[PDB]
Amino acid sequence: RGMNHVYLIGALARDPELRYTGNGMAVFEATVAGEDRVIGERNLPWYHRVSILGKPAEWQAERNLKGGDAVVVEGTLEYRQWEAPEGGKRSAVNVKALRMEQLGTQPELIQDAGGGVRMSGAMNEVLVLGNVTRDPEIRYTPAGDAVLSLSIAVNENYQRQEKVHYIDATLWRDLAENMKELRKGDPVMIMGRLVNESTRVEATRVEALAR
Amino acid sequence: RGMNHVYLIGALARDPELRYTGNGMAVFEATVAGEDRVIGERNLPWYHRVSILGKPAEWQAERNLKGGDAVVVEGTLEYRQWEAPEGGKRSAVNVKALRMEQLGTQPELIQDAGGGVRMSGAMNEVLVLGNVTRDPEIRYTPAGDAVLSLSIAVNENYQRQEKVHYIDATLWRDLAENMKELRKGDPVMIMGRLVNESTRVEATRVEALAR
DNA sequence: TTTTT
DNA sequence: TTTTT
Ligand SMILES: Cc1cn([C@H]2C[C@H](O)[C@@H](COP(=O)(O)O)O2)c(=O)[nH]c1=O
Ligand SMILES: Cc1cn([C@H]2C[C@H](O)[C@@H](COP(=O)(O)O)O2)c(=O)[nH]c1=O
Repeated sequence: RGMNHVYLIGALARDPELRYTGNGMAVFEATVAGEDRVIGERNLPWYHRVSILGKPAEWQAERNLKGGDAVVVEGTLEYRQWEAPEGGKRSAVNVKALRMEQLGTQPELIQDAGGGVRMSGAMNEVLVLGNVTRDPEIRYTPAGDAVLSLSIAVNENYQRQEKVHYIDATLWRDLAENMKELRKGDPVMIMGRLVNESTRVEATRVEALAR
Repeated sequence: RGMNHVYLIGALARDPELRYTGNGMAVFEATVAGEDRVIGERNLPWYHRVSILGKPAEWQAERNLKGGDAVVVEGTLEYRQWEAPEGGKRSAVNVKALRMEQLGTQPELIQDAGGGVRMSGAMNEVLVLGNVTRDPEIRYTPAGDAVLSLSIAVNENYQRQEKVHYIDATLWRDLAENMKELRKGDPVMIMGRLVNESTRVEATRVEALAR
């Protein structure tokens, strides 16, 4: 049974948009971007579509946030599967925000090539717990680094419905090596950072749980 | 309006206990202990009373965890105020667990003086958001370090009731200095570690929010 | 963030 | 962890 948290502090890369589904459900959408100072010292940039659903979507749009505003987001990873109009299954993990608040300081905006900004000195953290969906296999990158792709299923329950989010994690170097023995079905906890390249969790820590 | 998260990976310092209130409410209690490798490289030990309330208390006791088992806890900081039997107001912040799971590996248990164990290579993280309760003032420690005590109120809503948790944070050195300007009422977010000495949040990061 | 001892 | 596009 699942756990699923993402915390992000970042800037709106540009203006958010409010839209409505067929059902009339309100969706608020923003691209939150920043750059983390990853202490060995890397600058890891990231850009995440964040969405707020329902009545909070309309509460959020009332706040009138603009490109460049810095915000903190508390949210979860949302897995979605759909059929493309061109035919064929598609799937993606994005960020659903349970909350978004504005920072009270002007952050430093790093300008990018394609017209957007990202926050300097940002924050990005994920904690998720679910079950490994299949036996992983150790690979090597062109530079020789051990890498392990881990697929897990995070069970969500919310008239009581069940959802599964299929979340992918990358474990590097010694982490990759310590976790080689993981099997289909094994429950696991992973913290890390949420990265673009598709949305993946880059693991900084993984723990195998009992059962 | 509040946010309140604590994540701990640690060992049961000794055997947990199941007890019952006057009302009959089940309380499960454990002392979770470990040691964090704080990357400048300190070993910061900590011992926290963790409690689970209600029917999950009895689910937890069914699991029959013993001194030395390693667990992950997801929880919140719970502020409690009471009158001592000897007369006079008392108050304390402890950890209420929403969840506790057992690790699937044997961790390394560091033995302590008074008969307990603590987990080597543990994890301790807190994120809280609330409003500053009073103007803070910069102090210095005997060694000359800037230190700032920050008091905040985390509003919780749950027939709809309001609770306030009064949580204290310590900000050191440059953090202490960057946050000198905070005023009574200012909303603030703080991540850090949960430390003994009374339970305090040692801030690694603080952000002032708008309003 | 359901709740106390 | 309420929910989709
Ligand atoms: C504005 C924006 C840019 N980008 C990418 C496209 C550009 O190739 C890149 C900008 O280059 P940079 O990362 O070297 O500053 O950022 C996004 O992925 N999402 C966005 O919303
Ligand atoms: C077993 C246990 C010990 N302790 C403290 C009391 C001892 O003075 C100390 C042990 O010394 P140490 O920290 O140098 O190993 O740990 C707790 O605070 N809570 C506990 O549950």
